[PDB]
Amino acid sequence: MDIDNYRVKPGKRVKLSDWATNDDAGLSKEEGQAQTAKLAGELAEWQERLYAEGKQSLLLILQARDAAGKDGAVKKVIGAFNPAGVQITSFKQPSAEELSHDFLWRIHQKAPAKGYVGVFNRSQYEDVLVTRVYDMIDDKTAKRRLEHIRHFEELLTDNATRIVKVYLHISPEEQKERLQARLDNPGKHWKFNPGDLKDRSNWDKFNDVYEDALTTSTDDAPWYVVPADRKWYRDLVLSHILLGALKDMNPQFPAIDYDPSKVVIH
Amino acid sequence: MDIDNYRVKPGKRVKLSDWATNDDAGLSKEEGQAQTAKLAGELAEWQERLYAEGKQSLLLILQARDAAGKDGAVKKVIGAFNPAGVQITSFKQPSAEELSHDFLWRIHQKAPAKGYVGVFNRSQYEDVLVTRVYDMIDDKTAKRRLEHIRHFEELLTDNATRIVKVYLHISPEEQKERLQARLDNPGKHWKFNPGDLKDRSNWDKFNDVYEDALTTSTDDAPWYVVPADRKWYRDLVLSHILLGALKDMNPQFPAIDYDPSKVVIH
Ligand SMILES: Nc1ncnc2c1ncn2[C@@H]1O[C@H](COP(=O)(O)OP(=O)(O)OP(=O)(O)O)[C@@H](O)[C@H]1O
Ligand SMILES: Nc1ncnc2c1ncn2[C@@H]1O[C@H](COP(=O)(O)OP(=O)(O)OP(=O)(O)O)[C@@H](O)[C@H]1O
Ligand SMILES: Nc1ncnc2c1ncn2[C@@H]1O[C@H](COP(=O)(O)OP(=O)(O)OP(=O)(O)O)[C@@H](O)[C@H]1O
Ligand SMILES: Nc1ncnc2c1ncn2[C@@H]1O[C@H](COP(=O)(O)OP(=O)(O)OP(=O)(O)O)[C@@H](O)[C@H]1O
Ligand SMILES: Nc1ncnc2c1ncn2[C@@H]1O[C@H](COP(=O)(O)OP(=O)(O)O)[C@@H](O)[C@H]1O
Ligand SMILES: [Mg+2]
Ligand SMILES: [Mg+2]
Repeated sequence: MDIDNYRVKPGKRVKLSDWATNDDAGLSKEEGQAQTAKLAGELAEWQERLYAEGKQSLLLILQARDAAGKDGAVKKVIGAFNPAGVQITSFKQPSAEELSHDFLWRIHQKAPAKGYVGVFNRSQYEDVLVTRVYDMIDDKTAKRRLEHIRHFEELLTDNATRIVKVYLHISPEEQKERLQARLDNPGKHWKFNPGDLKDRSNWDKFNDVYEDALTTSTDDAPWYVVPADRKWYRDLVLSHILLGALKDMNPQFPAIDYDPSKVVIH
Repeated sequence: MDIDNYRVKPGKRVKLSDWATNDDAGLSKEEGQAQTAKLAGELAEWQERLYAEGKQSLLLILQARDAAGKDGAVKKVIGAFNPAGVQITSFKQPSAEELSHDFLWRIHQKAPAKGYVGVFNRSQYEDVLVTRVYDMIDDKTAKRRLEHIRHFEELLTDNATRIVKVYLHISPEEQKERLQARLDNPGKHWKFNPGDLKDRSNWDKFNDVYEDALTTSTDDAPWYVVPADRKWYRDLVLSHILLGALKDMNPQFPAIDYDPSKVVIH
């Protein structure tokens, strides 16, 4: 498996219909789940080093259509970290107070502190996604917002916040099956809403604006297009992406001023 | 396994030396962990109902000496919940801004919203624990702070915030072994701190101030004294305490405004 094949290279426009939704890297589900469990132990150790060092941060941004696995990826993969070192924000419809500020005001508030992992389940990119499809903003505004988003990510990068953006890529048939499973389950009815159907009738428009959003992929702030039809494969790929980032960040335990083997506990 | 025997009944003062630190209810680690795994599924389901209902909240407060298992309890038990529905705060030494306010200002800010589980890893009780042992405040101030804490918990209860306070109870010998394991393990040296030895020399003074703090136990805002020398037993007992609270709160899925069998997904 080469996860760099899922990275959007800078300057290369994405045509999503040419990107796989259903990869398995030749692995069975059981092999994939076992590898994910092993990576979870490494994710925990590297995140503990990140916290103890207190010099850098990691920001994971998740965007995806409804039912494409944002909630599941956070549970399964972000669940590998110590929850004391993680701040997860699920960005919903802007409140009245948030709308009275610039669109990055509420986003910047949640940028992670030194030593922490930040996770945006939805993010600044919502302001150039649904808002474009339903004509809440026009193209001129959307282009300007994408520029402001690039500048914001450059600001965080220079603050030693390592940025990873992940689009979970599922097929329309797979989304239909997952949405049907919500309708069928009385304990999941509360998660099906009329907007689900409206967004499906705008599937191709959403492709267009997601492909515009993916143009912010840079070497410092990459987008990944993760094939997510197989939930276990989504979790495996995301685990690799996050572990590669942490290993590259290479946090170190701080120096200590004593010899641990000589400490006497009474 | 009668969890209510660990509850501090109102007005019944605790003498911690008479409470066991190392119960196992006749279970092994394998047996206890299998029960905890089955309770985790039930915790996830009841927390999803709490969130979907959006009317009530759950607040878990943890206090314990260093190495007594706050971090582990949060990972193992709170990890059963969907992290999208949980807010964990690890309260550290008050900042200059926090000290310029009353002691409950920073605590009140983190009280949970409707639909959420809040976890205070340390809490308002720190202001009547370490502060008393080292004479940062006197008895008169400490008694007044305990009254304000009582009043604060009453305010949250009346807001349908279900309060559970948990003291993790370990023996001095157990703490010594766990601290030694930090000294012995290169990946854990960073968690050994000079305060560890100073507080041990003040073990009995801390018993006194914890027993005073435990007097805020009420039917509405109970303290539990959990035998925590066995880490798996700590997790089993805490799982029961939280599941009992959620089942009693009895959150209901909300009514929906459509017929799921009549929805047609194209
Ligand atoms: N800046 C924004 N402008 C408009 N809508 C936004 C913005 N940020 C988030 N939203 C919307 O808020 C809603 C949150 O809905 P909810 O928490 O119920 O999840 P959801 O419907 O399952 O979302 P998703 O479609 O991403 O899976 C989503 O429809 C999302 O598109
Ligand atoms: N158990 C839960 N506790 C708290 N919030 C939850 C829970 N289940 C779902 N939610 C929230 O309800 C909304 C709808 O859930 P949904 O399953 O669509 O999640 P999601 O994060 O949008 O993922 P997906 O990409 O699969 O749609 C989201 O805002 C999610 O955060
Ligand atoms: N209100 C408060 N006043 C003074 N000290 C406080 C207060 N709240 C928290 N603290 C202290 O902040 C410190 C946080 O330290 P740290 O995060 O390293 O954890 P720790 O040393 O493992 O804590 P613990 O002894 O609770 O296990 C603790 O020593 C705690 O007692
Ligand atoms: N992997 C981690 N990521 C983030 N914060 C961590 C991590 N490990 C420990 N911490 C924090 O560092 C401090 C010391 O850790 P420690 O293991 O003593 O935890 P704790 O919550 O105090 O538990 P205990 O009751 O066992 O002392 C605490 O503030 C803890 O929350
Ligand atoms: N698990 C326990 N371990 C040790 N002592 C306890 C425990 N539970 C209660 N006690 C002590 O026993 C005495 C009476 O407790 P109480 O809560 O009235 O018992 P119950 O309600 O079960 O009859 C008090 O001194 C109390 O501190
Ligand atoms: Mg969704
Ligand atoms: Mg500690």
